[PDB]
Amino acid sequence: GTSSAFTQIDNFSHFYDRGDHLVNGKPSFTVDQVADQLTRSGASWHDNDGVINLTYTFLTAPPVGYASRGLGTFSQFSALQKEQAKLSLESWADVAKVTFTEGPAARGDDGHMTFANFSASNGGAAFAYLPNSSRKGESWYLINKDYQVNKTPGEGNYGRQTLTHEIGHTLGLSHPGDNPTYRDAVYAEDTRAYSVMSYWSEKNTGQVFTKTGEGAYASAPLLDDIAAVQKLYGANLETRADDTVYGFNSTADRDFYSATSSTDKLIFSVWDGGGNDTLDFSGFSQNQKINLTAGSFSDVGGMTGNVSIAQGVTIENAIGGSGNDLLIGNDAANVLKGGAGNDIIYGGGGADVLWGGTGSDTFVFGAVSDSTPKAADIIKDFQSGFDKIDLTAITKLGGLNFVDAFTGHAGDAIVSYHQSNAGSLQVDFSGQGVADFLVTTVGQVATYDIVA
Ligand SMILES: [Ca+2]
Ligand SMILES: [Ca+2]
Ligand SMILES: [Ca+2]
Ligand SMILES: [Ca+2]
Ligand SMILES: [Ca+2]
Ligand SMILES: [Ca+2]
Repeated sequence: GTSSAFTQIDNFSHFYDRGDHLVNGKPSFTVDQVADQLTRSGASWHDNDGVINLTYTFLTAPPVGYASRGLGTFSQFSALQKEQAKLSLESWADVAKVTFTEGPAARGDDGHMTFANFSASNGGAAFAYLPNSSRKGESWYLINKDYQVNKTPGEGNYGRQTLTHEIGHTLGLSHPGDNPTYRDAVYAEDTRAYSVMSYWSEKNTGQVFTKTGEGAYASAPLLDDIAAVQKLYGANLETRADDTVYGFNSTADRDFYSATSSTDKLIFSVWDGGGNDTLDFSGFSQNQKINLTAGSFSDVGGMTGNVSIAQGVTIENAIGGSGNDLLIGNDAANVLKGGAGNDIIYGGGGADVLWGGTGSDTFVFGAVSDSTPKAADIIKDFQSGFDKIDLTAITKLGGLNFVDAFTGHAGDAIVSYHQSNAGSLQVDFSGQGVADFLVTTVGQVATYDIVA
C-alpha cells in the first residue's frame, strides 16, 4: 500500500470531486453542468464590441408606476449601500466581460440597471429581474425596522452577498433550482459553498464556514457563479494578469481576497487572468488543506471548502500557516511553503520548490514524473531526522536499495551530499541503470529520511 501521508493527500485531492455520482441522493454536477443550470433561462444582456457595457443608477426617486408595485415607501441607496454595490459590481466585472458605469441609460450602452430600496415587507428581502424581462436591470432592497440586513452591507455579511446575488440575477443567472429546502435541490452542489445564488447553507454539503449565531457569506462570485457568468459573457482575462498574492499580504486589492488576522473568515473563488500567483494563508494557525488544482477547493483559515480556484486559472504558489497543513500543487512548477507545524507537501508535476518550514514535514511524490532528473524538485530547507521524502505511492512500500552507484536493478537509489550544503536522492525506478527520479535538497538527506 502507501503511507498515511500519501493517502491524506490523495483523499483531499478527491474530497470535493464532482460529477457522475450521487451525493445526498442528488446528482453531483460539475462546474460546467452548474454553469448550464445557472444560465438555463437563456436570458442575457446582448452585445459587437466583445464586452457588455452597462450603466447603472441609484434611483433618487420612484419610477413611473412605482406605487403599483406594492413596495411601500421608496428610498434612495445610502452612501454605504452605493459603496458596497460598487464592490459587488466590480467583483462580477472582474471575472466576466461586462462593465458597470454609474450613469443614466445611454444610447451607446448595452443595458441599464437601477438600485433602490423599499420599506414594505411584502416585497421580500430583495429581488431582481432577468435581463430579458420588462424590468431588466432592476434590483430592489427591503429596509424597515423589521428587516435591517440591507442597511449595512459589508464584506462577509449577507447584505453584501445579497447585492452580489441580486446583481448576478440581473446578469442572467437563475437560482440553482425552481417551504422549499435543500431537499428540493436539482443537484448536490446547490449550496453557498459553490454559488452565491443558492438559497441553501454550505452545511448541506458538509463545509463549515462558521458557527451558530454568526454570519459568514462569500461577498464575491463563487466557483460556479464565475463559470456561469463567463459562459454568458466570456472570461475577463485582463484582471490581475500580473503577479498576484491572495490572502494574507494580498495584492489583489479586493476586500474579499484580503486576510489580515487569524480570525478572518475567507470565502472566495480566485479568478485571475495570468501572472505568477500565490495563495498566502501564512497568518492562520488552524490546519489547512490548500489545493492549487484549477477548479478545486481548499480548506482555509480553520474552515472547510471555503477557498477555490476558478476553472481556467493557474495558481503557482501556496503558503500554509502554522497548523499541520496539506499543500497540493498542480502540473506547473510550484513554490510550496509549509509554515510552522507538520505539513504534507505534494508538488505534483513540473520542477517545484518546496519549503517545509519549521516542524517535521513530509514531501510526497505520487509518480516518477513528479520529480525527474531534467525537472527536479528542490526542497529548500530539508531537515534530516525530522522531515521525510515519501515515495510510497510509487514503490507501494516495496522499499529501495540504497547503493553508491546504480547497478541496473530497479529500485536502486542513491542519497548524496555535497559539503554547498546540497543533498539529493536519485532513483532508478525503471531499472535502466540510470536515475529516472531526482530530488535535490538544501540540507542533508539520509536514507532514514526516506519512506519507500
Ligand atoms: Ca495574477
Ligand atoms: Ca498564474
Ligand atoms: Ca503549516
Ligand atoms: Ca507542481
Ligand atoms: Ca514536481
Ligand atoms: Ca512545517
